[PDB]
Amino acid sequence: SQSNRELVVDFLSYKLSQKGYSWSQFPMAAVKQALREAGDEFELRYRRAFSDLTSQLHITPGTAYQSFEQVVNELFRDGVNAGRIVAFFSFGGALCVESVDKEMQVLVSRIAAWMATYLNDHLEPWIQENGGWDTFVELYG
Repeated sequence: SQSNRELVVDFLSYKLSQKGYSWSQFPMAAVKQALREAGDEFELRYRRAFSDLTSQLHITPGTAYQSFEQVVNELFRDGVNAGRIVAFFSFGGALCVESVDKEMQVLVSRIAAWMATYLNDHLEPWIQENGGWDTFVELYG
């Protein structure tokens, strides 16, 4: 999905800018504003910044896609719901932040790619069964 690359690239750019980082390294406005709002609400509750999910991953130019997939999957031990998808987006935002902090900016576009693959593969199917991106709009702000 090109519609997905876009969403991923919005949320991360949004998060990177919000927290003072560069978005250079790179979807009705409705879904986009909804994801940004969702992510913000989520992070006020859980300000851990996925501290040990990132420990298990600890991303490097070496890291393979299958590794990110193994670790993101944990968000979904109990399957998909809207909150867990927001967490997915929020977890990538955190991976990007760390990456810039670790002087690994080269990785941020790579993470965006993985997020798209993952969204297309594992999450789109739940999404279409549960109203599509519209219910994120319905649900979030």
